[PDB]
Order: sequence, then structure tokens, then C-alpha cells
Amino acid sequence: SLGALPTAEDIDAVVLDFDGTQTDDRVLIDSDGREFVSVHRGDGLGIAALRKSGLTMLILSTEQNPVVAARARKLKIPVLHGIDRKDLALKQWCEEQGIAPERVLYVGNDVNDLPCFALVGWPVAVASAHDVVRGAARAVTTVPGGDGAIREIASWILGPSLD
Amino acid sequence: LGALPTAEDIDAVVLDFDGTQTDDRVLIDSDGREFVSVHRGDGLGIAALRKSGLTMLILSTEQNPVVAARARKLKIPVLHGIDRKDLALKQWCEEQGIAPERVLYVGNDVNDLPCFALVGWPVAVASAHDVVRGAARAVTTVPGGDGAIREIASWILGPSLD
Amino acid sequence: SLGALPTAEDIDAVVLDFDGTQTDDRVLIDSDGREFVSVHRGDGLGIAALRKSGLTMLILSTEQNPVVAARARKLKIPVLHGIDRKDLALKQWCEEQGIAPERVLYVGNDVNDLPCFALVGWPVAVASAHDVVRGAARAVTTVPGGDGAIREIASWILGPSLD
Amino acid sequence: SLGALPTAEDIDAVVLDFDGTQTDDRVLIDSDGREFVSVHRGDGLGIAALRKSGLTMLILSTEQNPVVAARARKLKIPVLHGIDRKDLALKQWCEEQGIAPERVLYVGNDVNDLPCFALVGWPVAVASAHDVVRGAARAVTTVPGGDGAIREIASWILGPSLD
Amino acid sequence: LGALPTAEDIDAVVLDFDGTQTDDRVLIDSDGREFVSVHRGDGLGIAALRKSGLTMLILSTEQNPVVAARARKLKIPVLHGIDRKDLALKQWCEEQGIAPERVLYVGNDVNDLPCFALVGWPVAVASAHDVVRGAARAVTTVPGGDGAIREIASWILGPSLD
Amino acid sequence: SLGALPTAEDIDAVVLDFDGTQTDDRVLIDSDGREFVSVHRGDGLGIAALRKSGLTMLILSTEQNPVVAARARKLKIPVLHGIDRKDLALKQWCEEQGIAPERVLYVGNDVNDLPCFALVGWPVAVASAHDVVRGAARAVTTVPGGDGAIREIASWILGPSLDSLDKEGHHHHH
Amino acid sequence: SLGALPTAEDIDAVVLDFDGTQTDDRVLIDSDGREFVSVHRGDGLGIAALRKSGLTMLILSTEQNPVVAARARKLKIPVLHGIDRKDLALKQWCEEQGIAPERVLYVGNDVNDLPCFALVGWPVAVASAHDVVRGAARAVTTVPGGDGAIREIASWILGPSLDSLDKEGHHHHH
Amino acid sequence: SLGALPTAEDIDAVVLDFDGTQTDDRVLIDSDGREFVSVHRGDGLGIAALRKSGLTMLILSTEQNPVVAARARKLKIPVLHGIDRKDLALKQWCEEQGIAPERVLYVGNDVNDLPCFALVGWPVAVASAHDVVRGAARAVTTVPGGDGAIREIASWILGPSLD
Ligand SMILES: [Ca+2]
Ligand SMILES: [Ca+2]
Ligand SMILES: [Ca+2]
Ligand SMILES: [Ca+2]
Ligand SMILES: [Ca+2]
Ligand SMILES: [Ca+2]
Ligand SMILES: [Ca+2]
Ligand SMILES: [Ca+2]
Ligand SMILES: [Ca+2]
Ligand SMILES: [Ca+2]
Ligand SMILES: [Ca+2]
Ligand SMILES: [Ca+2]
Ligand SMILES: [Cl-]
Ligand SMILES: [Cl-]
Ligand SMILES: [Cl-]
Ligand SMILES: [Cl-]
Ligand SMILES: [Cl-]
Ligand SMILES: [Cl-]
Ligand SMILES: [Cl-]
Ligand SMILES: [Cl-]
Repeated sequence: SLGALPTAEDIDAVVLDFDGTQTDDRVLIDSDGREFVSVHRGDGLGIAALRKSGLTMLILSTEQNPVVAARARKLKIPVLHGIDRKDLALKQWCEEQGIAPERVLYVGNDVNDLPCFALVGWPVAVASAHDVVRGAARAVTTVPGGDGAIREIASWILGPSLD
Repeated sequence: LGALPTAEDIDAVVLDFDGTQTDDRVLIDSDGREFVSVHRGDGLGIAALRKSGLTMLILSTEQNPVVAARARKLKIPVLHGIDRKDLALKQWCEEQGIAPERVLYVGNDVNDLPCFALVGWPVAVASAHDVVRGAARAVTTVPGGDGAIREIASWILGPSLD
Repeated sequence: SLGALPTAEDIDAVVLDFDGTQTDDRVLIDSDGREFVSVHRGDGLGIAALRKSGLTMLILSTEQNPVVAARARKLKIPVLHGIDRKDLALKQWCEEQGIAPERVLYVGNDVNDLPCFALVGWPVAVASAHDVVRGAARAVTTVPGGDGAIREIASWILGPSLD
Repeated sequence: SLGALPTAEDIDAVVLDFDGTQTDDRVLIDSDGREFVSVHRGDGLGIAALRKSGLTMLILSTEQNPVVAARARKLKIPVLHGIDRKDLALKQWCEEQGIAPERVLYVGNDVNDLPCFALVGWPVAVASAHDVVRGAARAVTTVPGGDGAIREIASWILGPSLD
Repeated sequence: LGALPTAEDIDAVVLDFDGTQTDDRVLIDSDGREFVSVHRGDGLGIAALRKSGLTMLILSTEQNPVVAARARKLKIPVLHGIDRKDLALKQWCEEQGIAPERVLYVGNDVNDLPCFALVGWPVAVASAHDVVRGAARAVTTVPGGDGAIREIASWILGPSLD
Repeated sequence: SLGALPTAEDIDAVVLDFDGTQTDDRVLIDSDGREFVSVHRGDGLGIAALRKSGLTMLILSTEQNPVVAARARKLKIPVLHGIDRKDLALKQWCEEQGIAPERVLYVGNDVNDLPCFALVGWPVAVASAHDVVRGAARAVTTVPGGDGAIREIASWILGPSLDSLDKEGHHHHH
Repeated sequence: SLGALPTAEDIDAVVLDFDGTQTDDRVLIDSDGREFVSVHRGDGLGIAALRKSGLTMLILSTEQNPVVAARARKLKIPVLHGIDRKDLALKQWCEEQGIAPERVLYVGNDVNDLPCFALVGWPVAVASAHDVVRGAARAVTTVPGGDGAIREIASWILGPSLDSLDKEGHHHHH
Repeated sequence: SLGALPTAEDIDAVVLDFDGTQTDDRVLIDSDGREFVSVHRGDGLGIAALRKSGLTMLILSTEQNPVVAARARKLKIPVLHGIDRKDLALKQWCEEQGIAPERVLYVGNDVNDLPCFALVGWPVAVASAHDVVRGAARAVTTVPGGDGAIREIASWILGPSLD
């Protein structure tokens, strides 16, 4: 029915934007160009649970800085980053695995996520997403990016105990 | 996909009342008389949208004592005390010669979802029930009662409403 | 399970404080002392869903408050107001309904609710409750009094669909 | 100096919008269409101080609004309401007072104030004003409409002591 | 120095009205009839303080149409429509046999400063004028109209008001 | 007295969870995977005040991340971390210290704290705790984790001056 | 049209202040005096979108702190910083680029931006700007510095999709 | 008069607490014990102006970590830190210079500032100060610690332009 949240039976894969989706879009920088971002332990918990349930996972980012890959390492899920066209990378990634895009949940926050949203069955915007992104999503989290939005999504799929 | 509605996309604006033009609160006295708060910014936006030639309607399930008074002030028709808003909307569209695809409908709660399904441009206020926020084609940044309709008016008519 | 939210299986009755619980604790007054309060349509929906589900309902208020009686009539649930002691009135009411207090959910916000909290199995504080009351509760809403706290509780019992 | 706040030396008149400027833009309504609005005691104090200081005062509102006239009486300042065009009424009012529009401070919040802003030397937006209005102003309050924005402006003119 | 007032420090609690027990807003109708919002938590706190035996008073400069009605509900005396609150307070202290040093006075604005000077325990609400916040001996964390008196009651009587 | 806040007479020990309790549950990470967390100076002052009052202190954590020990070092309080089962570690520690679990205050924020909550007399949830944890607690702070929740608890136990000053406002030695 | 927001037709250049405009005006400092600042990825996307649209870009700053250049490097836009007089540097730069100051958008937050504001056609204050700066501006963002104020400005100029997608929602190449 | 803010003629010295007064009381830490804090550029501006006006300045802290001294170096003002008793250090500091404590402005936020407050003529609390500290101050800033509270204080002493 219209507006229904995704369930475990609806999806085979979870693809996550990084900055602004797993973070609050802020980046700490030094004079050398080193970057730091804040991630949320609740998201860690949610991602670990989704991973353990057998879902195919990906972090997808246009950002070249290795900080995204450092987070991906901690979470033990694949990362594709420094990609010019997010949507083309996503299309190719689905086709390499024979995954139906209709059974992909993709989480984003800004306008460079919109072409990905159009490709997949379950586009999800974090609460802090920009206007047109919030609208284009099939579901919207109540928790903002960097505050545990991915844990909230994990609870939709796996239930409140994250079983 | 990443597009707010524009004046070229729509011929009608249909508005829920409680929780969309209000914050979903009702002030009550000892007799059970009811009062609600509306927003003057919404009034300004509604007047600009009406002046631009858009066909407008307020649609509500409440025997709302006050919605007819508000409609009268805004100089737009009202249909209220209806258990099937979607059928009322469909009937109104037919009577007005307006295609549902060209209707912007603004709501906040689960009883708006059947209306959302019928129209081209379902819009949720920021304070909408979680499922309604997702179901909408666009979502306002300001909540019901705080000028959500005023914000929609600027999407359609520009920041100066001109 | 420690901290578990109540479900339909756990409760036979829902008893509600009024000011601060179904309202933000404010009262509009005129020169003659006439009182007006703000209630929430979402609470109205949640209360109707709980009533429709067959739960025995009650509003309890210490002072004779004609505004509470007006609200109760609208909600189609009984009210006991103008009573010496909320907790004793509640105890008598349970004994008469044949209802185990262990299966009563009572919602409150301030220290005058503590004797009721001690009597029932499922004391619930609204988010805006005072410190000691938040602690004394078995569950605490995320939504404050007058903002839809009762609708939240209704969602615990009946699901986010309210059925 | 670019961006300087107005002082007593700069202005001969203070003209005030009502809804959204002296209020939070909300209107309480009943079934008969009777209207009620909330005004701020701090604004009352600020307005009395400006009036006492000898400044020529006026409230301007497009619609015939009996509530605005009640407020104006309390404040002991005149009101022009039920007028075709705010800006033309203002222009005529200035011409009659003998006051240079360059030395008029006008406070507003929405796009219907822009013609007035264009006419006067000191257009002032309340903090809660809409984007284009905040920009169009010569000064912007930090306090929103209905929260004491007029008292803030009175403090610019007379000091935080209001004298 | 770093001490909130306790029951042993005071014999009286004197309360300003607008902006202290209210958010300083007034609702008006077309006739100029005035309505204000008070707080039930404040009511509970005031009742506990009164029950503990503290001598209490509301003091206001407003011909406030509604302050006498509120005082009547709270079962405490009121003095209002007074241009010199400080002299009213001094007179009341003399009549009550209460030493000003043992009075907790709660206010929010510059017209409270002369009262602040007379008493041992001047308290500003969080939303007080900037100078009044500094002038006070203690400052509440909650603003006027939001339960500032309820918060003071817990300083004097403990979190459970017992 | 239902809902009463803990006082100095009620407790002999204060045991603290770390992430989400002394922090906002976020981690700052750099290009190379180094982790940083934000703690609060108010918490630090509260913890030192509790320690000076003679309460037995402890930070308890599940994870290997050495940042917790670094915080514990600065605070001069012991750590029990990298632990398989948190609650068992706590039960054993209580036994070994000769402290009755009924007189232990434990502060936490997440569902993995619930077994510790069940063990102790005074479970306390930070304002930002998971919904079920706020309910399960005997007391709930108003201030969230990383924002001075432990400083708030310290004021429940020691009063508004953290026992640094007496009534008349003079410096407390001891 | 009084108060109108800038559009693509109004401007040929976008010049940005740094601290307080692309940041929240705070600096993170460590035990050894190293300085860090927080910038915003939304601003980064907005800036790149403006640059791709053919607007001449520039970051202008008074201070020697090299962090600004590091940001400018990542954004692929020139820096003019460590400058004695900001406004003179800007007037000269406009002249040298063949850009009329009336078609320059300058974003700032503090009183030292007022002379630049006077120079240009489209001075813009971030929401968090000093009170006099908010007044002096021709437009004021709703979002504060460091929170995506430049991303907001980018949406004024390019629309809600930042010109990455057309009406019908297809990818814009050019 | 009661509650009056300090002026330039009232004071000869400004002594500043660090954590929570020039910061928001947060500290970023690594596994090695390195600390980072966030300071505000507005405070930098205000402190530079107070320094240039000829006031004797000090940053005073019980914190042993060198981060406080790094900030003091950037601001070019003396620091005394790692001090056991803040109040005793302050008393000694005043006496070494023959400064009257009545003409000292001291800014703080927490209970370890109270004995310093009692020593000086002009104790000032930042807006975010703890309850008893806000009360004990002679003046309270409107801006919280780490948000430009010292700039606000500088404006009291030197005027809005910080001349
Ligand atoms: Ca992103
Ligand atoms: Ca509705
Ligand atoms: Ca949608
Ligand atoms: Ca209540
Ligand atoms: Ca509990
Ligand atoms: Ca207006
Ligand atoms: Ca301007
Ligand atoms: Ca008052
Ligand atoms: Ca004081
Ligand atoms: Ca934790
Ligand atoms: Ca700057
Ligand atoms: Ca400090
Ligand atoms: Cl994690
Ligand atoms: Cl209206
Ligand atoms: Cl209802
Ligand atoms: Cl008034
Ligand atoms: Cl009451
Ligand atoms: Cl610390
Ligand atoms: Cl970026
Ligand atoms: Cl600085």
C-alpha cells in the first residue's frame, strides 16, 4: 500500500550513501588536506545486523578522500568511492551480481542521490535530506543523517530488537 | 524526479484542514466549544494562489465547527464532515473538469493516503505522520499551522509570490 | 523482558491523567476565571482506536474540571474528577471493572501521579514529565504532553496503523 | 555606515505592521469566524517608550481588523486598517505629518510589506520574516514576531533601559 | 554563594505575574478583552509551597483583568495595578511581620529590580530581561509560563515536593 | 519513595558505561581509521567530585577501543573493558569489592546495558538512551550523553555545588 | 524587484569569505596548537555546481591560516588570502577578470566584510552573520555558516536540483 | 545600580576560565591522551580588543592538558593552568600586581569558579553556566560558552564596534 515501509521480504541489497547519510555532512579538515567525519555507533549496530542477516551491502560515494573507505573497513562492508557518476556505478554493480534494482534499498540525502533513487525499488531519504530528495524517496527516516538513521532503517527490515 | 511543483504542472490546490493548516491542536472550553489556530502567512499564500487562477478547495473529515468560517474568510469552497475524502475529491474533480493528475493535494495523516493515491502532486506537511511523508511527491520544510501553505505558494509563485 | 514496551496482550485498561498528559499543562484564563485548554487531534485518534479495540478507558483528575468532562464526552470515555485521592478512586474503579491493576496502563506527568504509578502494572510518563516521574514510569513516551503522547502509546498497543 | 542600526537621531516615525510583526502570525478562530491573536507585553513596553519619546507612531494593516483597533487603543497609537494599499496610505500619512519618509522606520514580515519597505528610509524585518523580506530590510531583529521584536527595536532607539 | 534557597532560608514567596507565571503574551479579542496562559505545574508547586506554611503573594503593576481570578484559584492574596511594587512589598512585609531578608521574590523585568533590592532571595525566571538575570541571587532554568514556579518549588521542597 | 533520585546514603559505587553515556555515541574517524570521541569537562568535574566523596568508581565497556582507558586514566578511575559479558563482569566486581549490588549506581544508554540494569539497585539512563532503556531505569537524566549527564547525576548525589562549597559558600576541604 | 533573490542572469562571479561563512566560525585546536575547521559537504556540492555552471569562483580571506587554501584546493577554486585590505583585493580582482562588481555575489558573516558588501552588486549574509551584516546584505540565507549556507545560495542560482537534473528528472550533461 | 553591566571605567583586569567559558565544555580525545577543544573566532576578536585597550589579561584553568596554553599563545595573553586551587592562584596573582580584586572581571561557568567569583568585584557567568553559577554572577551573558560569550563581554566594556 502507498507509503508502506520496506520489509526483509522486499529487498536483497542495501546501498548506503556516506556523507550526510551516515554523517551530518560536516567534515573536519587540516592544512594538509586530511579529513575527519563523525559517524554514529547506532548505525554501526544497525549495519552489523543487516550484514549478518545476509543482505548484500555497499557504501557508495563520489568522494575521493579515503575516510569513507576507513569507515567501510570498520563496518566490514564493500565500498565503491571516488566515482564520477554514482548512478552509473550503481547500475553496473547491480548488473554484475544479477540483482534486480527493484529489490535494492538505497539511502541518500542530496541531489546527487536522485539518479540512484530513480534506479532502485526502495529509495530512502534521511530526515535531514534536502527538499526534493525527501519527496523523491519512497520512505523517509525520522532520525537525521549522522544521528542513527541507518539503525532506524535496520529496525524496519529486522524489527526493533534487530534480530 | 527532483522537481517541486510549478504553476505549469497544476490547475488545482486542495487542502486538508486540521494538522495541515493547523498544528492539530484544538482549544476547548467547558461546554466543549472548539477553537483552532490558523496562519496569516497561509492566508496570504492562499490568496495569491487563488488570484493566479488556481481552483481551490478545503477538504476535511471533521464536522469541524470552524472550517467553514475559515473557508469563508479565504473565499474558497469547503467540503467537511465526510468519511470518504477520496470519493469527495474524485466527485469534485469531475464537477470542476479538473484532471486529478493536475491537482496538488496537501495533507498530514493516514486518512489522506487515498487522496494522495488519486492526485498527481500529493504534498505532505513537515509534521505529517511518517508514512504520509514518504507517500508524498513533495514535503514542506515548515509544519502544519506554521505556514506550510505559504511555503507551497512560494514553490508555485516564486519567493515574492508574484 | 526488562524495559519492554507494553503490547495489546499486556493490558486491559488505559487510564489517563489530563493536564500535562493530554495537554502541555497550560491553561488559558479570562477575568472571570473561565478556563480553556488545548488538546491534540492525534490523541483523539489514538484514544478512539484504543476504545474501539475494547480496552476499558478512564480519565482521572483531582479537581472538578468542567473542561475535562467536555473532552471526555468528545472521546466517548468516562471521567472521574472532583475526587479526594486519584489513587483510591483508581483502586476502587479497578476493583469494580474486575480488572487486575497489574494489567492497567496509567499515563501521567507530575508528582501527583506517583500514588497511581505505584498501584498499576504499567505506569507511563509522557516525555515532558518531571524527573522523578520519568524515572518512576515503566515506559516513557518520546512525544511530550499535548503533542500526541497518547497516540504514541496507542501505537505501542495497536501498531503504527492503529490496527 | 553600511548596516548601522537606527538611532534616535535617525528617525521621526515608527510604523508597524501587525500580524506576524507584533504577533507570531497565528489567529485563533471560532465557528462564527471571531478572531483572537496573541500580542507581547514587552512590545507594549517598547511601544509606550517610543511614544513617550515623542516619535510619531502608526499601525498599518490592509484588512479591516477589529482586533488591531483594540490593540492600537491599548497602545494609545493610531491605526489605519481597511485600506486598498498599505504603501499609498503610508505615503499620504507621511505627507500629512510633514515627515520625510527617509526618517520613517517601518517594521514588517512578509511580501505585502515590500512596497512600504521601498518607500521608507528604515525598513526593518522581524527575525521570523520571509527570505526576501529579511534581505530587503535595512535592519533585521534577532527576536521573531510576537516575541518582543518591537521592544528590541525600541532598545536600538532608546537603549536597553528604554531611556 | 553557590546555594539555591531552601525552606530554612525563607518565610515568604512573592510572585510577579506577567512574564513570570506567564510567557508575557496576552490573547486579545476585538473588544480588547484579554486572556493569558498560566501553568498547571506552577499551580501544583504553589499549592505545595502554601501547604508547607510559606506566606505567599502575587504582586503586579497590571490592572490585569485576570490576575485576581488566578490568585483566587491558587488561594493566595494578590496586589495589582500598583506603580510602586517595591513600596507595596515593603508595606506587605510590615503587615505580615515577615523580614524582607527571608522573602523569595520571583520576577522577569526591570520593574522588578527595586523589589530585588529589598529582598534576601531575588529570583529571575530564565526568560528574564538580561539585567534582571544578573541582578537575581538565583535563576530558574525554565522560562516564565513554562513552569518556573514549579521549578522553584522543587528547590524548596525537593524533587517530589514532599 | 517511588521515583526518588539517588542520594549519597543510597549508594557505595558508581559504574559508568562509556560510548553514548559519557559521549554522544558518535566517533570521529580520519582518513587512516584513527578514532576520536568527545567527552565532557562537566562530567570530568562530576566524576572527580564523586571520587573525592569516597564512592568506588568504575568505567565498564564491551569494546577493545583504547580511548576508554585513556579517559579512565585522565579521570584516575579503573576500567573494566573489552569484556565478553558486561553484567557478569559487573556482578563479579561487586562481589570482589564487597559492595552490595543494591547500592550500586550504574549509568547506561543502550539495550546491551539492560542486563547490568537488572543487576544493580540504581540503574540510570541518560536522556538520549534507547527508549526501552529510559523506561527500565530507576532514574533518567535530563541532559543527554556527552552533554554532561554524569555531571547531572553528580549533582543529585552531592547537591548543586558538588560538595565543593558548604551552605554559607565556603570551600569544603576534606 | 525589491528583495529578489539572485538568479543565474544577475551574476558572473561568486566570491566567498571562509571562517564563519563556510564554517561555524569555530576552530578545533590540539595540545600543540594545530588548527582544524569544519566545512560542509553540501557547500562543496553547491560550489562545484556553481563552478560547473561557468561562474567565476573565488575564496577571499584576511588570515594566513593555510586551511583555507587546503579547502580551496579540494574545491578546485582559486584563493586570495593573507590579505591586508580585503575590499581592495576584491576590487582589483574584479577589474582583472573583466567582471563588473555589480554582477558579483559576495558571501560574508562579519563586520570586516562590510567594505566588500559596499563594493559588490549582490552582498549575501549567512544566517549566523553579525547583526549589522545581516542588515547590510541584499539577501540573507536561512542556513547558518558551516551548516550549508553556500549550498542554499547555490539553490537560489541553480534551482532545487542544482541544475544536475532537468524538469523531467533526467541527468544534465553539459 | 542593581544589575548594571560592567564598563571600561569599572575594571583593570579580565580573567577568563577556559573549558565551558571559551568552549562548550566538550573535549575530543584520542587513545594517546591528546585533547582537542573548539574555540570561537569571535572570542578571538573580543580578546584581542580587550588586550589592545590595555587591560591586564589572564586565562586561568585547573586543567593540566597543554591545549589551554596553546589557545593562550594564539591569543597572546598569559595563562596559569594545572592549578589545584583556582581561587588561591587568583588571589596571589592579584596581590603580585597590586590589583584590587574589586576591579577584576572574572568569567566562569561551573562550581569550581564560585570561589573566584567571591574574590572579585565583577563575576560574570556565561549563559550556559550551571544553575548556582548563573545566580552567583553579577552579570550573565546571553551567548553560551564557545559561541562568542567573550566577544559579548568585550562589547560591554568597549562598545559594539569593539573600539
Ligand atoms: Ca551525501
Ligand atoms: Ca488532517
Ligand atoms: Ca515520496
Ligand atoms: Ca497532570
Ligand atoms: Ca523506570
Ligand atoms: Ca504581516
Ligand atoms: Ca538588507
Ligand atoms: Ca512581569
Ligand atoms: Ca546574580
Ligand atoms: Ca553505550
Ligand atoms: Ca568571516
Ligand atoms: Ca570551566
Ligand atoms: Cl560503530
Ligand atoms: Cl489569513
Ligand atoms: Cl480530537
Ligand atoms: Cl501590553
Ligand atoms: Cl493550576
Ligand atoms: Cl575532564
Ligand atoms: Cl566537500
Ligand atoms: Cl581566534
